[PDB]
Amino acid sequence: FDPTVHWLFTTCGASGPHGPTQAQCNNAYQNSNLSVEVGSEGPLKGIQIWKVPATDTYSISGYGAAGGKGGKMMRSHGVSVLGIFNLEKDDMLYILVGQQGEDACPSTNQLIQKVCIGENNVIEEEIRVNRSVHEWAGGGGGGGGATYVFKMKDGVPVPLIIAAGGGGRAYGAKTDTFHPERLENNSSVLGLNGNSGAAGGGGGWNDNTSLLWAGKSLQEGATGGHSCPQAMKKWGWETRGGFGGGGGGCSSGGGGGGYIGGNAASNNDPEMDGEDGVSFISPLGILYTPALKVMEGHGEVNIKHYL
Amino acid sequence: TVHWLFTTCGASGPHGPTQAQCNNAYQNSNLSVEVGSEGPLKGIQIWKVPATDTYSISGYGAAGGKGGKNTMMRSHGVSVLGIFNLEKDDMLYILVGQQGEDACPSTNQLIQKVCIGENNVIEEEIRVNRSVHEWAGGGGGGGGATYVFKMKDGVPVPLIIAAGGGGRAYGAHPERLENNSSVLGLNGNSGAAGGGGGWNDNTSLLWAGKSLQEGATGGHSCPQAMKKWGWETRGGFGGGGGGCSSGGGGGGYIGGNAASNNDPEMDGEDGVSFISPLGILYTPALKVMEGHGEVNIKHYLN
Repeated sequence: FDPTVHWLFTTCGASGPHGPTQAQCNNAYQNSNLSVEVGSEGPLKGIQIWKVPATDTYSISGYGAAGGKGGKMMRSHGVSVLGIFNLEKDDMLYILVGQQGEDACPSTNQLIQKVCIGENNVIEEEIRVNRSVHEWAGGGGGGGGATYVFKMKDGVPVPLIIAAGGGGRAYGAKTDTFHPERLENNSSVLGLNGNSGAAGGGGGWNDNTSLLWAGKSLQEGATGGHSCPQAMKKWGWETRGGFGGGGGGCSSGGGGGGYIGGNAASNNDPEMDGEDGVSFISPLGILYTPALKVMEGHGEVNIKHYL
Repeated sequence: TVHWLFTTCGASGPHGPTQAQCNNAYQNSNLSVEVGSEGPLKGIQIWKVPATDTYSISGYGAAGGKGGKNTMMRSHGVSVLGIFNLEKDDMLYILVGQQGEDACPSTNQLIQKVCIGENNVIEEEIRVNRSVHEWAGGGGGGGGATYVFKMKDGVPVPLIIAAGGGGRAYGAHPERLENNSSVLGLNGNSGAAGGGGGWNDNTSLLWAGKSLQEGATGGHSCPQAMKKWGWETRGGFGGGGGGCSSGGGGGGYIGGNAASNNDPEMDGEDGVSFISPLGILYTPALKVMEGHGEVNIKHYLN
């Protein structure tokens, strides 16, 4: 007679810059007590819509996704945030589970794969002569998507919890930089995308995204960024950001998704990782944890309430 | 995915757990500790580092006690998360802060009528006398801080200290973080309620929270509250100050101040937290913890 009722939301087996379909989630959640509606078009595509079963107090935990690895270190992991919220029966919650940023290696392109296995030194040769990489661009990991849980109020999205994604590692990342994690709780702070340079910044909560390599913001559908033009033209080395706003890689790493997306570097410096995104807890809820790093590649959401 | 979660082992109040309490609490877990049985290390959990690695050490201090109105939420303890390089077989010393005691409810029928609002003896004293001297009590105790430290050449060296919350006054602030050990980790001011204990001080007053190096016992309540009607509201283990009508201060690296007089509207202040320059601060200190404290240690993840 355990009174705990628990729902675990996953990516439904989806990966990469785009979220799951209704069919994928039905298969993933078959025979469980979890049923979602997955939008098919517009900015709600791949977002899982869940009907609150009873007026009660719920705990809502989110884990963002990890960033991708570079062509040469530990990936930057997503973070988790948990909050307590009072919901009313028949309320609709909107859940976006972040997906991992793409890794640079391995590759089905034989030339790129020789870079990956350490037999092709063309990038190291270019680096010996330049501050950035300009010709042989690529090899930075994509940013991870953030995980978002939100509701509608009078037709307006209201964020409840956002757990940021990790930034992608640069091609030639060799040390960790130990930048502190940020957690926001003031809805008057602008929830915008991070800086894009050669790699894409992470997507925020509500922005206008125009660049192909930038991660899109949540209210635009949170698609992961493409890679920089030169990586594509030279050898097709594309390292996309993850669904949930991850920025695409160049030789530098893409930014992670969040309430505010992580910044990417201004130039294509092969030692510059993307920054992790910024997490968020609504003042409507009670914060129960700081934003803590979590091991797994893709994100997840855990919801619970007690009979 | 492995981690080590230290709790109060089921202990509450001004005194830390026994070895038997931690053995019971940690049974069937991956955690084994030695708990001091006497001296300034009593109630402090000693843990051997299993492997040379970089670790994250997350400390959470305990919340303060409530006062005479349960609508007034308690002041939550502070979280402090750091990254540290540890060597196999190093010994860490872990004091998990305990919640400050609540004034209410009470087993005493007279005190319980005050708690429910059916006895106005304190309110009448406040009107007639403009201050509480006779019917003292009703303020919550301060919460204990959580302390993680090591010994170096026989001297304690602080790594992470996560402050406790001040107690609410009978008739009822940003997180502060220090990282320079030349700013001395002293107790907070005691008035009628006790100040929180700090890292290293000499505690004289019965109602003051003790400093960490004195054993971190929670303060007694103010003597008049004990004498008049036995309204004892003690600080939590980890340096919480005892309550009077005002609230006790929370433990910390520097203890939280209590008010100068027995003002029934004055909460105790939270303690000051600390992180050593031996570590890296992972995220800003943030008040989060509504009950007892805790410590979570795990292998570092980038």
